Amino acid sequence: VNSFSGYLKLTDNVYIKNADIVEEAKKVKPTVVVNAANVYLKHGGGVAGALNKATNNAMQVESDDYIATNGPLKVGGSCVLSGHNLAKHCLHVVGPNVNKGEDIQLLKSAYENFNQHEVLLAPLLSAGIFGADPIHSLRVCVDTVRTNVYLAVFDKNLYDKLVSSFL
Ligand SMILES: O=C1CC[C@@H](c2cccs2)N1Nc1ncnc2[nH]cc(I)c12
Repeated sequence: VNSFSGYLKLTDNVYIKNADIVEEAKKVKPTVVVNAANVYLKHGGGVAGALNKATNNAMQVESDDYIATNGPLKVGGSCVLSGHNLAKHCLHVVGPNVNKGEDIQLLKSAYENFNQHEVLLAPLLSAGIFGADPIHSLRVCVDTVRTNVYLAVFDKNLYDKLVSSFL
């Protein structure tokens, strides 16, 4: 039993909810919140901009030190950093950004990072300003993640379409 509330169960291990991931993280304080990161960990907009804002820019400060030491992530890759006031840990995962021409096949590799964590609160990777089809992203998530994932979908209209169209 865990503290997530109000989720629709899609499969044995995948759950979904219309919610703001920032507000969901602040309420649940999960072990892992997933960020929709880019390879430079520049958290300017979308989910990343919102999560970083909620940490009062501490996420960005930590991230800049990480990049200075380690260099950029790979598309499809991830790193574990602090969750600050939102979670114990933040798993920064880089899905392909279609608006940059990145290969959508890398979306499966991105979701594979979730399997290193027993339970996660997460957005749909590569959705929103990353330009991929959120219905497809949900399909890849369900077919790739085997650990327990709680998906937060900010847009109510999108959430209803994802549920209604889910096979
Ligand atoms: O609703 C969706 C569907 C795809 C995804 C993205 C689209 C472009 C970049 S990410 N998204 N965003 C969010 N999901 C949950 N909480 C959130 N808080 C702030 C935001 I913005 C946000």
